[PDB]
Formats: sequence, C-alpha cells, structure tokens
Amino acid sequence: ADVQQKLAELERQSGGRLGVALINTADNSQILYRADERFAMCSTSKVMAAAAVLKKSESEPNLLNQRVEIKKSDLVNYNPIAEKHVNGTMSLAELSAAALQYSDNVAMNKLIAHVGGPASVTAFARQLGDETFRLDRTEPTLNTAIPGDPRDTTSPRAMAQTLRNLTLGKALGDSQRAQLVTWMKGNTTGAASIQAGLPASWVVGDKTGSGGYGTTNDIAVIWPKDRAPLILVTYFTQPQPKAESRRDVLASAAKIVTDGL
Ligand SMILES: *[B@@]1([O])OC2=C(C([O])=O)[C]=[C][C]=C2[C][C]1[N]C(=O)[C][C]1[C][C][C]([N][C][C][N])[C][C]1
Repeated sequence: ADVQQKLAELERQSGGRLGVALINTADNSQILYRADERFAMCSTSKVMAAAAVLKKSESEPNLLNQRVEIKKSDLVNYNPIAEKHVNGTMSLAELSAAALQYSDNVAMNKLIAHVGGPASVTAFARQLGDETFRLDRTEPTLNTAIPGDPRDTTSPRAMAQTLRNLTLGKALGDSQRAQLVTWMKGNTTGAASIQAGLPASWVVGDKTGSGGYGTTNDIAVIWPKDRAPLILVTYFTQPQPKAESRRDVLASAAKIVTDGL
C-alpha cells in the first residue's frame, strides 16, 4: 500500500502517466501500477524482435551468422551502429546486439524484416502466450507514442510476464536464452533508467525506449545481490508532443518498488 501511494505521488509530480510491473521471483509476487493500461513500447519492442530471430535460429543452424546488406536507403532516424557499416554487411547476431545494446533502429528494421514484418513479431508474441503485445509498424514510426493510439503498445503486466519467460523461463532454448541475457546485460543505454534506482552491486540486463510525447521506458531482468531475480517494467509517457525524456522518473519508480528488498 505504501508502495502504491509512493508511485501515485511520483506520477503526480512527473505530470505524466506511469506504468509499473515488478515480478519478484523470490515469492512469486508482483507490484502493479496501471499495469493493465497500454503504453507505446518504443524501442523496448526490440527485445521481442531479437527473441523472434533467436527462436528462428533454433531450427536454422548458423542463422545468426547470416549476413545482411546495409545500404544508404536503410538509414532511418537513429543509426549509431549501422551508419558505420553502410554498404557492407552485418550478421544477424551483430544486428541483434546493435538493436539491443545501442538501440540502433536500422538493426531493428533488419530483425523485423528477417522474421516477416511487424505482424510476424506479433505472431511470435502470441505463440509465447502474450495476447497483449502488438507491433504494428517499423522504425522509426513505431515510436510516435500518440495518446489514445493502440499501435505499437503493450501493458506493463504483459511485458513483465513475457520478459520473465524470455530471460528466466523456457521461451528460448538454453543457448538462445543465454545469448539474449548476455546481450541485455551488455546494454549501453540504461544506466540512467532502472539501473539508476538500484544499488550499484545489483546486475541488470535491460532495454530502454524513447518516443514522442516524452515517452521514456525501460524493461529489465535484475539479479540483486544474494537474492532471487526480479523482472521490472517501467513505462512513462507525457501529455505534450515535444515533452523531454524523463529517465529519472524510471529510476525513481525502480527505487520505490525495490527499496526494502
Ligand atoms: B528507441 O525507442 O530507443 C531509443 C532510445 C532509448 O533506448 O532510450 C534513445 C534514443 C533513440 C532510440 C531509438 C528508438 N526511438 C526513436 O527512434 C525515437 C526517439 C525520439 C527522441 C529522439 N531524441 C530527441 C532529443 N531531442 C531520439 C529518437
């Protein structure tokens, strides 16, 4: 209850909409705040796309080594890795890492294309038992995050449950699950988000997202020191189209729901 109140307080101060789902695998409990509302996933959707490629690889040896051409026409709005490879190839492993660890958008588009498009990523989510996730478009338009628009959204509850399946459960084979977690633990974009609300000794694998309407997201698998793992989704979005990102709100939310663990 105290946690409920404190999240409400943080929401009020922030001026936006906050969605939180914590799963504590110590005792199979959850902390939920607007966990059944929809939020634009933005780049947090890249976990699902990388996982779909990993799943495909279980029946296609060496798929992760398959090369993909990067052409000027592939560049989009945010290309931190791909812009270094124009007019060469990158492997699907390389693209997965770039999508997950740098939030590269070309890399996401290549993962999307490889598996058959947004509807294929969505069908993979369904196959896992996630009936909430929907990836409707490609990069960069999937990040518009317009209030009231259900495209490219999920709920905090659904994303937490799916991320626990992917990272701690059996959605993926052991090699593929380890590769996903390795990639996420190597993320470079999350240090100001959930990470920033946890003790320094805790280990985190996370994926951030940023979008229109100051949308600021993070989904994480967390290994606290000497404790069973956690799954945490913190989604946040704002009323103004050009609102500035608020990674600090995610850090605050993470502190509130884990303080006292
Ligand atoms: B995606 O949501 O991930 C992402 C992040 C992130 O992980 O936090 C940061 C920067 C870019 C990206 C790529 C994806 N998002 C977008 O393509 C839209 C986003 C909108 C805000 C932009 N920065 C504006 C600063 N005035 C960057 C692109």
